[PDB]
Amino acid sequence: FHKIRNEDLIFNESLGQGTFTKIFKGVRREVGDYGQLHETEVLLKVLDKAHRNYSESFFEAASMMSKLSHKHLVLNYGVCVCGDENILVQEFVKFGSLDTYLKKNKNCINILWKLEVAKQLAAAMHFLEENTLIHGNVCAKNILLIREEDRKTGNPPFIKLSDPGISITVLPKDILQERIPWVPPECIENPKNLNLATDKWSFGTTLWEICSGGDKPLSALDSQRKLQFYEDRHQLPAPKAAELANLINNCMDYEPDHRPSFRAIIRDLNSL
Ligand SMILES: N#Cc1ccc(Nc2nc(N)n(C(=O)Nc3ccc(OCC(=O)O)cc3)n2)cc1
Repeated sequence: FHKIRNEDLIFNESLGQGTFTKIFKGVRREVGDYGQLHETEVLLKVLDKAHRNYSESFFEAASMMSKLSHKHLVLNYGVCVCGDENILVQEFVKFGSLDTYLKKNKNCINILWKLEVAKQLAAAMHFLEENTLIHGNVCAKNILLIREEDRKTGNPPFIKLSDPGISITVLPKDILQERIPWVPPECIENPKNLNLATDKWSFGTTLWEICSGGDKPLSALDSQRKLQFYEDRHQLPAPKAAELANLINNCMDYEPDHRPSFRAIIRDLNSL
């Protein structure tokens, strides 16, 4: 990771929080192509001082994904360690997380839009699967909308997948249980069961989010009832747009080894 000086970064408005992170819009001053001076909008992710023990996990996940390059994976510019804080410096995506966008535009998004987004997400996961890289935190919040659909241009929306954040192999059990049903049942049984099959399950949950206008599945259940959900082997109800219900339940298979490959997922998406 390129190290960026604190002096080249301006912190602007808070954009909220992630897991043990604060999120800010910012600006980075840089010498760009042809020696031209640039002021680039950037997305700053700050690992809170209180959770400094988690520093290594957050930056190792960002780092391993950034060693790959792909059109559906977010760009990291570097890190800023010059100070009291550990900061990831990331490209600023104009429209933000998908879950927020879905809620704000529920009445204006149709099935073709959702399919286009699901295909792009599967393409990114296929790429990661072929490179045997585990993301570990696939969710609508971690999907970024680069561009909206422009009916007058025929151009479709474009999304990117954000960095994994802290690994579920090191998170507290309370956060893990609260992340049901994105976290697979076998990772609740044992966080060290993190595997490629993990991302197949979370892809299904994310698909449910997309098909549900940005609702959070099982949000009415507290932590103990979310555990009970897995104990009794329940499946999510069919979302509003039910066309993807079968794919969702196929991905959310309690048997990790029976979950389909993303190649097969893409074939099924393409059959609609
Ligand atoms: N209003 C508004 C607005 C507009 C544009 C943006 N843009 C923007 N550009 C990037 N790169 N962004 C993110 O990476 N976001 C993000 C932050 C925290 C996350 O946490 C996951 C977890 O840690 O659990 C996950 C994703 N976001 C953001 C907000």
